[PDB]
Amino acid sequence: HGVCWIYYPDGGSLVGEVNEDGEMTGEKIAYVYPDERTALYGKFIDGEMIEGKLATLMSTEEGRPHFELMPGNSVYHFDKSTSSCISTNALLPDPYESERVYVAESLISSAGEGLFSKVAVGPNTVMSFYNGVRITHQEVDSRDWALNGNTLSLDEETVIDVPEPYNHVSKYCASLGHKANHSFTPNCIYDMFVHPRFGPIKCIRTLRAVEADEELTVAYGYPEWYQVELKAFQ
Ligand SMILES: C[S@@+](CC[C@H](N)C(=O)[O-])C[C@H]1O[C@@H](n2cnc3c(N)ncnc32)[C@H](O)[C@@H]1O
Repeated sequence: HGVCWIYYPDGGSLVGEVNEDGEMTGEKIAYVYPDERTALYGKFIDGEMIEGKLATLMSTEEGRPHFELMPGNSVYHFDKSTSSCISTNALLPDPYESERVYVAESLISSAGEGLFSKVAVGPNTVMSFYNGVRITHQEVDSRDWALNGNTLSLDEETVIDVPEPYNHVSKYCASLGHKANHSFTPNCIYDMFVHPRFGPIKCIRTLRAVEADEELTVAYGYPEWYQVELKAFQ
């Protein structure tokens, strides 16, 4: 009858009072990220974010959360990608990701840019989000492989991709998961994540403790560069 909290397996959650229909609808609903501190507070309808403003979960009393809005005017809303549209605001960064990772030249030779941690964190920490356009496995497997550098399977029916133009931070920085390079001794894994803005996607989660400024890597789990590194690793 009072405040309800719906946690997702990934650690994120929706919190607020449910209307007479038992649905997350109102101007005071919020999505709280896995750090249980960063939140998007505002207008939600049936659990879907219409207008969320960056805020901080200051504390909770008997399940009732106390939020404090962060200075600024950036607004966020459910903006699930389509087969051709990656985002309504490609240059609006995700606030949780912004405080945890950054892009820089990779430490891996001839590997282009990489993703690095901004902070020291422990095992199982969500660090970045892998958002992108949604296409079928047939389109990916049928088309020229040279176009599958940023493809990541989401589930049995969808593959996420960050198409050429958008692989440049100057054109797209809403999420940065596609910047993590491959390693056979990775410190992260791709994991399912229910994002309030991106919807069902995958995230980059640490497998263990990582230090500030350490490069984040994941095992792609499969190109020539990969074969070369595999032989070297072996
Ligand atoms: C998902 S992107 C990761 C970010 C990319 N390095 C960039 O600058 O945008 C995949 C591409 O990065 C490179 N990449 C990833 N792991 C690599 C590795 N271990 N060695 C060399 N190149 C790598 C290649 O072009 C590859 O297809």
